[PDB]
Amino acid sequence: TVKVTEQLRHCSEILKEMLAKKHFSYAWPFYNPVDVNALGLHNYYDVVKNPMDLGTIKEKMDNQEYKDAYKFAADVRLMFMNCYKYNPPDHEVVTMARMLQDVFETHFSKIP
Ligand SMILES: CCOc1cc(C(=O)N2CCC(N3CCN(C)CC3)CC2)ccc1Nc1ncc2c(n1)N(C1CCCC1)c1ccccc1C(=O)N2C
Repeated sequence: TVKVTEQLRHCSEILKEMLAKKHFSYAWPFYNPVDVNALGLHNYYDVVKNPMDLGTIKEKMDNQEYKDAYKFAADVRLMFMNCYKYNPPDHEVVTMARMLQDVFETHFSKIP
């Protein structure tokens, strides 16, 4: 179907919005993969088996790798889920993830 392509172009615009700089203050921890070495996190990969970040999603989107909007949404939500599973809920990163996720969920809910 053609409408799948229209949905994916809406998804690409949503990805560009999540990378926009109105959100920089809370989006920056999600720009790049977690660098466990820079952060001192010897236990991250024990909890998080499938790392995800917006930069990886952008390269996947630039390569036509998402065949429907629902695969894209699953990668974005995976990124958040990794953050929420690894970190305690009172952690700043979780508030920041929720602000970015609110942006995502509001925009994704409009796709037909
Ligand atoms: C892209 C910006 O790099 C970061 C820098 C710093 C920082 O100030 N440094 C560390 C580097 C140190 N120098 C410089 C290099 N040299 C090697 C060593 C010395 C100097 C001091 C902190 C977090 C960063 N980036 C991040 N990326 C995902 C996550 C993430 N931080 N948070 C933090 C986000 C903001 C609050 C906490 C997490 C922290 C622990 C566990 C999980 C997560 C998590 O879930 N995510 C998604």
